[PDB]
Amino acid sequence: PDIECECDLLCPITSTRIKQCKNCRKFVHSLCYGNKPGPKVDKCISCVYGPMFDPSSSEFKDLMMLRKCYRFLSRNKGFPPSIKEFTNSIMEEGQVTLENIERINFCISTLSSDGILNFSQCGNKVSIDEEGIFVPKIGELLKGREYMCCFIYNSDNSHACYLDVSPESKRQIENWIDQVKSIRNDF
Ligand SMILES: [Zn+2]
Ligand SMILES: [Zn+2]
Repeated sequence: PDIECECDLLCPITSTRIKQCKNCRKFVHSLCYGNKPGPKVDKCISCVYGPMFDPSSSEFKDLMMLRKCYRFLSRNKGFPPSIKEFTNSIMEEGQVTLENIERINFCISTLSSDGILNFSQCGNKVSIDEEGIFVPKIGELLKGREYMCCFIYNSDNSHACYLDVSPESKRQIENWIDQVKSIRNDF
């Protein structure tokens, strides 16, 4: 199938299912659609927003990566054995660029700030094979070291933009994007 998920990235077939929009019949990633069970989404993000939607923006790409990262971690019941193993689960190795390395590091840092990922010195043990991730208390996860990482599904500091399962309205989607703009501002 031709995948037309709004993230506009390949996703490894072992990391996600494919779902179909009932309204426009296109295929999307289950990771980007809340891991919602089953084969369908009643209306995809584009169909809910309507034709004026612009998925090309940096902030919308940040949003979809956050959603994808959270839902992969939820499906995996925690963090993979290393940063690069996580990266190569979220994306196809061959498609990885500096822009999306930065974006994935932003997602990891954000989920750590939000209390979804909780890193500590030595959950799952995680090898740091990429520099540039900052987390509370520890600060920078040092390349070449290992840390323990505890994943929890929700926290009082989480953001709804990655916890919400499905798109429900144009205003909801706009608020998702506003949330990520705010996170970047504070980042
Ligand atoms: Zn996607
Ligand atoms: Zn659709």
